[PDB]
Amino acid sequence: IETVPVKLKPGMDGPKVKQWPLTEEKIKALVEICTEMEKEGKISKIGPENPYNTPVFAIKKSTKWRKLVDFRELNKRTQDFWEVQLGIPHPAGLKKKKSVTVLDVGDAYFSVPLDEDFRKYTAFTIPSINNETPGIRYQYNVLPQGWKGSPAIFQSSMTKILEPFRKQNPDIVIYQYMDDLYVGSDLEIGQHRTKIEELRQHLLRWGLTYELHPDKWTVQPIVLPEKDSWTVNDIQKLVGKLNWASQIYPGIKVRQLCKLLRGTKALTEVIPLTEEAELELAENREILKEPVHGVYYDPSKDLIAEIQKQGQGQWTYQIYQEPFKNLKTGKYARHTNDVKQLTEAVQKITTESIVIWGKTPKFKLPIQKETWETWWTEYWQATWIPEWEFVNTPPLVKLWYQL
Amino acid sequence: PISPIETVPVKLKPGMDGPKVKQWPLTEEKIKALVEICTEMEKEGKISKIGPENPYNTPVFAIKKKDSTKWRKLVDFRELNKRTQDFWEVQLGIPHPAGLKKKKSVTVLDVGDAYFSVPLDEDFRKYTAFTIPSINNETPGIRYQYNVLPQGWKGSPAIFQSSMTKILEPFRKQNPDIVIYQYMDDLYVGSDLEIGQHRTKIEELRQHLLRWGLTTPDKKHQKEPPFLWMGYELHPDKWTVQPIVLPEKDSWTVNDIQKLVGKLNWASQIYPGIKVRQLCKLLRGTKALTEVIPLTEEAELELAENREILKEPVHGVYYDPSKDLIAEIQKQGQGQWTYQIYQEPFKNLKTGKYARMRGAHTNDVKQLTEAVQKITTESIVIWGKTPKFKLPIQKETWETWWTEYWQATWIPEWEFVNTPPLVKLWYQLEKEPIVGAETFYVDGAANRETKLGKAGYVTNRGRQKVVTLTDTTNQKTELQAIYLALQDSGLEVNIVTDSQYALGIIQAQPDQSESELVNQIIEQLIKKEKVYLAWVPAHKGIGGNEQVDKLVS
Ligand SMILES: Cc1cc(C#N)cc(C(=O)c2c(C(C)C)c(=O)[nH]c(=O)n2Cc2cc(N)nc(F)c2)c1
Ligand SMILES: [Cl-]
Repeated sequence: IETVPVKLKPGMDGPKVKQWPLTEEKIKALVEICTEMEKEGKISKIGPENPYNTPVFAIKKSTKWRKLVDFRELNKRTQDFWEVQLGIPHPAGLKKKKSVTVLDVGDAYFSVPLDEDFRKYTAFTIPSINNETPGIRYQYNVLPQGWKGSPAIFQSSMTKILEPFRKQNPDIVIYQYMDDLYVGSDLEIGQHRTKIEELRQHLLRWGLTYELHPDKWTVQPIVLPEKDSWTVNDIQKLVGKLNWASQIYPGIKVRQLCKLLRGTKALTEVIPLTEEAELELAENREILKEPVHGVYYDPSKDLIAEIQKQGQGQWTYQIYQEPFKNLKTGKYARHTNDVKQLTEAVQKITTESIVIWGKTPKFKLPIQKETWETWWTEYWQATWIPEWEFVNTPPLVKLWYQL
Repeated sequence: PISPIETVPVKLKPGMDGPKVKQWPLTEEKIKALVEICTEMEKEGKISKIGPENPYNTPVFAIKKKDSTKWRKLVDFRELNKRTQDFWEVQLGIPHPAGLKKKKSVTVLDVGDAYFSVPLDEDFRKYTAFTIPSINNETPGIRYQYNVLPQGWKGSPAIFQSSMTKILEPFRKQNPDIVIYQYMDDLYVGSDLEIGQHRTKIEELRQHLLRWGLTTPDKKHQKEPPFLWMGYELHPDKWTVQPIVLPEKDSWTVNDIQKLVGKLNWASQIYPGIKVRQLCKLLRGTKALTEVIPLTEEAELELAENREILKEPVHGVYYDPSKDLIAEIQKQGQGQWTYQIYQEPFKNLKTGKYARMRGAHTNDVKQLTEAVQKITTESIVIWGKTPKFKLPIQKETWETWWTEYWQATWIPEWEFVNTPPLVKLWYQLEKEPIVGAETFYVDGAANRETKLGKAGYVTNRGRQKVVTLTDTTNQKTELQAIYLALQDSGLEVNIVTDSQYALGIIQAQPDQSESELVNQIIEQLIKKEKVYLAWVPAHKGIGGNEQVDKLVS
């Protein structure tokens, strides 16, 4: 097959990211896997004249170790190729479907040759314990999993594979993102699962051996309590929370309510609700129930996700592009392992973003950098990796998105 | 010899051409020394003489070897190196003795003339051209180019290492039972064969190496145990750091104290309990290395305690892959933590130290957690797995912290061990307002140009008060106003602030701070029976917030 010429974005050089230390069991699983891939010609050992590197990890799906390459830098540095030059259009109808199934089709890439001149940029290293030896160095000979270039290049072949099935089912939406296919229909869950089975058979002829419910997706509205008697402290928390909301939702009003907070009162004192405060309150509940008037997705802009730890295995999140301009808010709940729970929430929030916008967010994670770096791999199950940074949650924000 | 191994293809940086620097004219004795050196290298094939067209050039020099009458050829590859491609890193991390398995028998081999025993990419040799100038530079010089890896060229260490690795590979496949560590131009080789069948396997290895152009010391010339390697002393069943001598001096300079701290830091790998806080404190400030620093009393106490620890020699043991690793941590005092890692109590594989602060304000629970994370990482590096921890903190204390703190946090399998001082939380804030506890509405404000400040409070019992602060930031006054309310209130108090800043700091339950204020607030929060902290939006006309906002201005 004829390779597609690939080019880095102008000026900038390839990835030079350091390999993270790996446990012995993961190093062994990677050696096994790469020894096998090498025999099959998918990768080749390289010399020191290749200065690039990207990190690799082992994840365990199933009781089978799998290789995960962290192509975040390469993807960032080749962004002209997979986004503007080629690039898969994202369907707005996908998020509308009653059911969306995610199928892994990463195996497909291993049969397409990679541009000879681009191969050096896919260099990665298997480390050794206590630096007994130099790492084992490899680069790719075929479209690698995890590179955003791979689906971009395999795009026109995927279209042929899917054409009979699309023609036969015009009301099914199929979208490719990185290594996965997203398949949405409005069918009853039995006919839906049957169609996925059929799709698998189509894929199976070309060497490609869970269910979302986007309808069930709705805002996690900032909730104002319904209370029996209100204390000064309670009214204060209310104003605080509505004060925050008014940064986001037009039409939020606070006047009638904090009229109640007059003079210097003991925090536990009971204060009766004004006919007006109660209307204002209710009128605010109306507004919080709905989407944010004035906020729209700008496809030229990165997505950001903030996560808050709420205790009792509950986590709240917001997605926006400019701060406080929420495109979406939600929650994930239910381990007494914080890192494990955070990992799950990140993957779930990422998955939603792909379906909604065909883009992955950069996460602001409420956790020590080193803690996350050591541990996230133990639980990660996806075949992509979002960008993340590490942040200390403002104690206020956590409170205002409480449930 | 020059290895018959295939060459590594090498190129210059994408926009660049090879060097073309001008040979300085040299004295006659230097010209003579170079001719003699180059002729001998030419005979072994290390270099080949050339004439133009080759346009490239790198300057050569000759230096007199020590007091001796031997000459050495120095090549200044500064330019060629700027113009040479980047290579992947040679070897990122060096072996730690604590991570070695025990070996019945071991041999140390160093490759002779390592670089000169490995061939240079044929296409690249021309860029290494240099010129021995003629006497006073009158006639055309004698021009050579390298056929082997030049000393001081950018690519040599990486290409050598990869050549040794390609060469060693076949011997590794056929000999899994045998260990070979590569470090620079050394090999360290070990088995659990008795001396006989080992000396024999070594010879196979030397011979394999010779087939490939690499010469090594014979039995007679191989170093003997113990090995002094990289600051360490390696023996058949223990290791330690090389002997450490702490100088006695009447007066210490900046440079003496830096060197002392370096030695102590090196010693802390295996000597438990070394401390350097009070010695590093001295290093604070701006001074010349020559300047004498009077030892504070605490520094002097610390040097003595260190002195006693070093008095008797200590050693570590090697790693047994079939046993778990246990890690123990102890609080040593003000921000200082020490740890030991053993598999059999209490024969340490190694020890270590942790001090770093993470911010201006922390508590002991956070710090302990950071030390656990740091030890976990080092343990994965050295042994390829995480240790089981024994921590001086009650399970209940840790779970009370984990549940209520806003950051995700987590430590692997651990157990409590009663080794005081134990780590605890020294106060907890109320989760609800306190009935019958006076409510203080506090505020602070500073004028941006003046730096004048007013901190105050109004209470629901009609108390009021404001003090004036000089040269204070708008956020220092917010802390003052809270301190003020703490020191005028009862054992139970509700405090209402509009400072997210102040709230953030207090809500994290600090037990130590770089701030005097925060440290005074803390000693107050400990005294109390109950404290509840609420936050309100500033300037919304809320409650008593307006009243105290008005008094400060
Ligand atoms: C990094 C380095 C550097 C140098 C050097 N120079 C020597 C060694 C070793 O010998 C060594 C090795 C080698 C094979 C990597 C090992 O696997 N395990 C081990 O315990 N040792 C120490 C030792 C063992 C022994 N029986 N007698 C001694 F005296 C020392 C290691
Ligand atoms: Cl769902």
